[PDB]
Amino acid sequence: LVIWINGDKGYNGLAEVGKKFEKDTGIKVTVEHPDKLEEKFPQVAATGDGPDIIFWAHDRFGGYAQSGLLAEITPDKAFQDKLYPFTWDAVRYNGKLIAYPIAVEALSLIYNKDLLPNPPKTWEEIPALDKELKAKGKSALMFNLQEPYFTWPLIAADGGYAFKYENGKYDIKDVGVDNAGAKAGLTFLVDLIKNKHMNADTDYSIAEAAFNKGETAMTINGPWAWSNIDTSAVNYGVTVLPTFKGQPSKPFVGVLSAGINAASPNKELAKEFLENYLLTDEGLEAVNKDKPLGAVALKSYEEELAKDPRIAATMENAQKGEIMPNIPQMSAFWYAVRTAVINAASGRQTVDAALAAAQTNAAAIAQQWIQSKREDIVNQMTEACLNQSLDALLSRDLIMKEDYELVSTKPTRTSKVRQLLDTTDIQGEEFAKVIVQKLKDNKQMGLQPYPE
Amino acid sequence: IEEGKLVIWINGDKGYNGLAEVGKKFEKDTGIKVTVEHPDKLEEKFPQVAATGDGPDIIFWAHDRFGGYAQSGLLAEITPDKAFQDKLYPFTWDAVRYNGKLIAYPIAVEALSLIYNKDLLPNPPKTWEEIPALDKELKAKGKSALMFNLQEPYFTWPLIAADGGYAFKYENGKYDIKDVGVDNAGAKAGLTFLVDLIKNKHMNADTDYSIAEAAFNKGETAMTINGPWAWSNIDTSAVNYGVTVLPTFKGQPSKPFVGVLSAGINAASPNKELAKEFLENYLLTDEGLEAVNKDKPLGAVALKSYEEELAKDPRIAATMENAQKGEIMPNIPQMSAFWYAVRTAVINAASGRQTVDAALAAAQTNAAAIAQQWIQSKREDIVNQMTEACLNQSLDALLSRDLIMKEDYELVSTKPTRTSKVRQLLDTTDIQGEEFAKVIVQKLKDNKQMGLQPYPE
Amino acid sequence: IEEGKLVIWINGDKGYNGLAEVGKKFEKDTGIKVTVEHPDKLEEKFPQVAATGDGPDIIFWAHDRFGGYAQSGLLAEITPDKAFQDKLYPFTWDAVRYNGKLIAYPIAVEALSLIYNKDLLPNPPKTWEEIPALDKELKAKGKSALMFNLQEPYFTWPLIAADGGYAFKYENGKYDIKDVGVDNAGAKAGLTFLVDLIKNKHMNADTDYSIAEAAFNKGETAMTINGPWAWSNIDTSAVNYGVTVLPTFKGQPSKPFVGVLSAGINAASPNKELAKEFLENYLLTDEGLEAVNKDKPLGAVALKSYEEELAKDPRIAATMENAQKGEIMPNIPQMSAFWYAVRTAVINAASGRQTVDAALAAAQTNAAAIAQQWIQSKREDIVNQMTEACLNQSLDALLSRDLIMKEDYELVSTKPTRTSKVRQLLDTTDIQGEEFAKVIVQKLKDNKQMGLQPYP
Amino acid sequence: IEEGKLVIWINGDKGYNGLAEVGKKFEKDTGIKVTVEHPDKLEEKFPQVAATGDGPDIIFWAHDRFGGYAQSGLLAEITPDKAFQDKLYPFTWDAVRYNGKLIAYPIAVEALSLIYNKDLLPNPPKTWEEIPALDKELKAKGKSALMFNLQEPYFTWPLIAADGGYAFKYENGKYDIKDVGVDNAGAKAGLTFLVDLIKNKHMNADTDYSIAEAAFNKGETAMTINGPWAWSNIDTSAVNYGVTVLPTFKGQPSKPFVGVLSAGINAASPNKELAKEFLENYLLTDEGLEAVNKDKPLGAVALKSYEEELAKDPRIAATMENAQKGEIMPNIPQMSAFWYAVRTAVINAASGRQTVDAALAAAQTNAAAIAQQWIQSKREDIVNQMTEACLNQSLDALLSRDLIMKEDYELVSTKPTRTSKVRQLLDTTDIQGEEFAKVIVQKLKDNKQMGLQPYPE
Repeated sequence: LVIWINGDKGYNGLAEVGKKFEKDTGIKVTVEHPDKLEEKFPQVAATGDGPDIIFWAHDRFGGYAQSGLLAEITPDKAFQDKLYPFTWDAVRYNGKLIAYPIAVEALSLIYNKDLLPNPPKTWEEIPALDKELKAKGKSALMFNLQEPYFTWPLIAADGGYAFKYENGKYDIKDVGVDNAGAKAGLTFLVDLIKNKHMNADTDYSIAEAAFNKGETAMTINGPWAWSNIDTSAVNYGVTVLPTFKGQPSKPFVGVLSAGINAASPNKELAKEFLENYLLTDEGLEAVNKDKPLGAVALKSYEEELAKDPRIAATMENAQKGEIMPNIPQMSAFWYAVRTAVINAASGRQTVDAALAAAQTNAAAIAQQWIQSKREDIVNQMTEACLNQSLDALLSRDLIMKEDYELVSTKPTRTSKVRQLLDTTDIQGEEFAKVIVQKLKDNKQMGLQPYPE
Repeated sequence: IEEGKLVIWINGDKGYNGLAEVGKKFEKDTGIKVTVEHPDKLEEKFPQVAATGDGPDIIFWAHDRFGGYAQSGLLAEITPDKAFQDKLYPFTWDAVRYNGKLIAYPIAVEALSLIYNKDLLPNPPKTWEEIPALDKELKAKGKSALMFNLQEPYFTWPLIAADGGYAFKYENGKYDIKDVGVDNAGAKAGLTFLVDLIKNKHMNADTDYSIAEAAFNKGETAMTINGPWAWSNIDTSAVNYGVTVLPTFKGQPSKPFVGVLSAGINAASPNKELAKEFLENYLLTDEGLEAVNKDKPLGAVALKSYEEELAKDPRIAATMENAQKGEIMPNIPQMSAFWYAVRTAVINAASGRQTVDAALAAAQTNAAAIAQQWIQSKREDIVNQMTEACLNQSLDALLSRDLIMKEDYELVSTKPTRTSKVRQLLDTTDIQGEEFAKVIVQKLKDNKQMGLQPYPE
Repeated sequence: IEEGKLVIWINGDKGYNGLAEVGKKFEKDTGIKVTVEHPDKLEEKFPQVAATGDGPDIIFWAHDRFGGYAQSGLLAEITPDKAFQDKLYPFTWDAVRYNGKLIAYPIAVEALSLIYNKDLLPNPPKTWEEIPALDKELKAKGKSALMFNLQEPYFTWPLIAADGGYAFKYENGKYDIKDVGVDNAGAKAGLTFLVDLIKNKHMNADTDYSIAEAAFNKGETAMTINGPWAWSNIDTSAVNYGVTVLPTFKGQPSKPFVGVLSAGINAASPNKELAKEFLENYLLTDEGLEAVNKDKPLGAVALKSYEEELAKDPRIAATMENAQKGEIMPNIPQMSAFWYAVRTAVINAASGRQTVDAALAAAQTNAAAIAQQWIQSKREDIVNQMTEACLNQSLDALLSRDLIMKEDYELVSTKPTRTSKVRQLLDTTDIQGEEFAKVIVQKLKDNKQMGLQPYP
Repeated sequence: IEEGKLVIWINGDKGYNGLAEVGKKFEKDTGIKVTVEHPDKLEEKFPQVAATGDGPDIIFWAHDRFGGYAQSGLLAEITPDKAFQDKLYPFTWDAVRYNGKLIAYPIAVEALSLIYNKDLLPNPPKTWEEIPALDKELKAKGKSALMFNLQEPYFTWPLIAADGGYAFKYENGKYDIKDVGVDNAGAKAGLTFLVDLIKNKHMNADTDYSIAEAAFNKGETAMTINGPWAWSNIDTSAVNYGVTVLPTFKGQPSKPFVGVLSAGINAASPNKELAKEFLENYLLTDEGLEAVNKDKPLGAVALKSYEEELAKDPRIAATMENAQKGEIMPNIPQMSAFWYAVRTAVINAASGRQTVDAALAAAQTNAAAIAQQWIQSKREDIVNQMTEACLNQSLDALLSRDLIMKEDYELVSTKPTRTSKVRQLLDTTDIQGEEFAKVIVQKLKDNKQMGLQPYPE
């Protein structure tokens, strides 16, 4: 068995669960923690190779499931009762369970009790608080601005959202990163950076190091981070995220899930490891001891963790927040918002411009419209429309030099358009808008209803 | 405590060496030796030591603490004859009357005044709102406008009460213990302005009494807020000064709490009749009061004959003008809780750990003291009726919220029995505040201790 | 680090807001903006950050840490002209001279003094031995005799050195790095007396700087031990106080270590010439020093012209009298090891985890730092010449004595090669202390690695 | 002062009402009215008022202060005929002889004695070393062993001198003013033992004369140390008491200083011949002395005829036995400096501000008084020769060491000229002690005032 799990989680703890599995049933386990395992998995598993079993938040899994990468798990309904019922809903894609829920996790405000005994319950008082701490040679807040997971709580607060819930399923066309609530949140984050309260290029390692050394009074982070703080022994508390414009911060709530690779031979060996070794009270605490899982999906072990007020704070944040969608659109949404946060923070773009760009990118209206009528476009695109698209795309630097030549050196106009539509999926949504414009310019009225 | 001798406890800021000379007159005349001591936190030391038995024969403090001592049975119920009651002012007797019983002898009325340096500032400000502006000008000449004790809430209260804050509402005859007004907009407005002065570098958050007096008496600041007692040290330094009315806030005047320095006799003393001779025939006389007043001013005295002289001095005229605009302290037992509730809110907001809205909201619940008094009302019932599970549930939950110290937790649990553990828990509820008490009353309601009578809400 | 601007690092207890005003004069005049920061553990943060590259342009600390920075190549070798060298005192230049090279600008000489409350105690004690008696009397009146910072060894050292303790012996010209005197009877006697005061409830084991100053400035204790910098806050509270000579122990006087607050320039800064203008022409002048001194006293300054004024003040006269009776700190790189070796011994003995004889015996070996430096002297030879058996024998024996953490052991053994494992072992020897190193040097001697040169 | 009438000054503890009756006999006979006053600090009031002119006609005090008044020209040089000199004892004349000149009339020899309660303690201790033990036993029965005036050094000196302390060494004929023995091991040993009694709760540091007499006369303590004058009040209370020899220390006996109560005439009085009639023919007679002695005992009188009767009383026999073992006070002007130097050292060591070694080392330099007398020897030269720089340097340095009060500094500097400023500085050097003088003599030597003659060392 080869297990892939994120580096910030308790991998050495999960390695000890593997050595128990090795000692008992004989099968050796290897727990690896490669970088960008969320992006490495869909590459390697699509061909065939990779890990037997993958550990990540439930949002990426429905995208893997639509791609046929994950094995459709079948735990018996006596086992389904041992885990919480809403954690199963997190890993249910089109009436099919695709991974085992391990633990619910959400972001919390983590504050230094010695530097700040009464922490702020509003974002609006943090600028003021920082000015006071600057006098004593410290800062108020410091957290990871690179990843959009951490900054999203602020963005969603006043009224931003990834995809609207249409009371039963998510509307893939109604994206809310553009709306005034979303602008207001990000504007405030940019303003903190502009007024020297925060620093635009602060990553996870900068943030944790600062708070754990006692150089800043507050950080925003999940359960996993608590392990390192205990070591440094900065007298700390975990509490509810500060409010913005009266309304509470809404962090996206992840369910750390374990899905089995569809291209693995060891499908039955993984189910023994998950159901009978990991998802047990002994197994989960071996992981939790190394680096906290959060509030676990296993009912029996959550009973103990609920007593700890840190988990009580984590669940209070998760209640006020909302659960991530598992749908395949989320991967596009995430790296669309990633850019908008980083550009606005560094000051290359404005907030209005950055989120307007991420609005179209997260939606993917053209890129999905092309995908919906894929074969029709291959058959119905004229050789003029192809060249018009190829010219206009090259004039806006949207095609690389290798990608342009790889398209045009195909034998036929049928195969060229195919190779063009292969690169539309790879090269983003602004790429697709050009082609859909040229298809509408040349009046390819055989393609069905157009976007707008 | 010792029979034969008198042991007097009085605050250090007052004229204790002057009162010591009244003792040497008593020693020379009637033979009984007198010892005047001035221990720190004598307001908090007295209810500890006198409850067991020992302590002073006679206690000198403002009248607000006395009704709390009286409800605790610590003070002797004094019986001066009605020929003597006419020698002191009638409203000063009302200050020391607890449930139709006189509990101490009124010595002097005292209230805070604006004390300004005439050389640095000949026309002092009549509004708080112009002090920020005035400070900026004095910063140019290497000085500051105002500087006073921010630690004690007595001094900062004038500003808080001005716009409409209050300790406990008067129900035209007695105080409503449930209607507390430290939370209201008037109270917020006052404290906000005090915080703003500190935030804009006009004042300094951690300024105590010794910092303030030293600064004004050396001529480093143009104004201070203080009572009569402070005038003695200012005369020595000879900073040409005047005492006047406190500045207005939002048009309305500052309302300082008015204290009546009272002398109560300890109920556990053998020398009850020896103290009454010392008070009525030696201290409360024109010779006796001026011996104290010479050392460090008493204020406007309760004795009619000696007030006649002190009324001529314009400093006392200023003190009484402030006291008129202000209002008299309640003597009720709730005040001790109110005071250290407001003490925290002022200090936290000043230092900038909490906001004003948060700090006063915390002090609102603490001053009201609903749980802490509910525990006190059914004290012995809770000792008998609390389960050993409820005890441990409370002890666990209190330790998880850092409400118990490490010494206090171990001192409770190392008691021999549950009856004694719960007793020791309820002993620390009175000491450790009101958020402490809310945990226990929650656990008593969780375990359904129906023996206990109606619950708070 | 940023070219254009100056970033100054100085300790929080000193007058940093005063030095900030010297920066605003520099900004107003020559245009270059100055930022005065005061981070915690700046003595330990500087060698980390400056070794890589970044950090402050200019560093303010006592001269003892500087020779360790200088041996590490962190400090820029300053070249003030000999017309400027005459403006400061000649012995203050000797304080900042490392191997015939001037490494920082001397700002001010500083030493500890007995600071007493005249109202509570008009005639202060001239012997340590009468303080237990004096405390019993003040306990009756609801106060204490003495109260000072027991955490830092700077403050408790005066007592330790008195009867005959010493950091490193002077061999009439240079310090003998192998002759350490924290173990000697004189040193034991001093620390024993400090422990006895704590054991008899006269002092409290976990009293830090903020506890001490607050107590004396509020008028809760009659005496404290502190430097010039503390006088500023006492004036504010206006506790009628005097500064005087430290009390004697066993007849001999207390010997405080004497610091020279020095300003060294970072070798990895682009603004080397901009700092020299700030130091020589703006800070080390009569206007500049008094702007700092007004905020929080520097002490007895190195600048001859401004010392002329400060010498008149009897507090400085008391400070210099203590400094005469004491002795000047070494600047050598061994001092950093000495200090945190004595820090532990003082705190353990005070809290009562160890005895004085045990605590100082531990600090004796640690301060000497014989194995850890011997490993460093033959570092690459040990990487090449250590057997894989000797590695595992060391790793086993170190783990059995709880000297390696669980993370550090696994990080060593998961290296690819035996060459890289030993490297990672010797990387952790520098971090993890001297008792760690004694195990490895024992195993290298057990396996007879007679290619390594003379042993200890 | 007034011509016609006599105004007598005598200490309050002595029999002043008895001496007033001798005045009414003088009034009835010769017509001149007499007024006997008893003002506080009359030892220190006399040299002030008599130096200008006014004061009493005749002064009653122990002979030690008189040679200081005589050197100051305050006392009239008396000339009793040698037929009258035989009526008083010859060694009492030596007590009042300053540089071969008789300066006052000797009235009575007085010395301290151990005065014990026979009912509480029938066999009194003959050693100081057993008093700690004796006190522990009496503490069980609710009483104390010893209690006496610790404020004045007269009473504690017996213990100090015992082992080998002394004021000024006798150089077989005159006293060596430079050889002072308050510092020596014998002196340290004595004071150490006195401090130890106070430290071990046997005695109380702040016990004055009124505390001591009241305690012994009420029967609250078993022993006191006091002179003859105190016996009058003890008889009234009728505590069955005995007077005996002072307890030994380290084997050697306690050496009390022996005073000769003397009556000197003011040099600035017009009634010099009227006082000599009052002294020789009315006071120093058998009728006159017993009128005083009846009110409050004089002691062992200087008048031979009346001592014959008083010698029969065993209390006087005990008093003389103490006086034999002790030694007679010097009359020299240095004694006034010695006394208030030792006064401080006793009080500081007793209260525990200083150690005994530190306190007596301070009093050693102060009693010797090298600078203060050097200033006095070249007083007018220093007024003329001190620069205005040296004045200000002294005034600055003296103020930095808290040696000048705030009133004294301003009173010097507000003089019109430098000649008058230095005069006012040297006026306060005599009042304010010897460490004050060392500063000025340092500054005079710093500025190189070579006009002034040889310097001290």
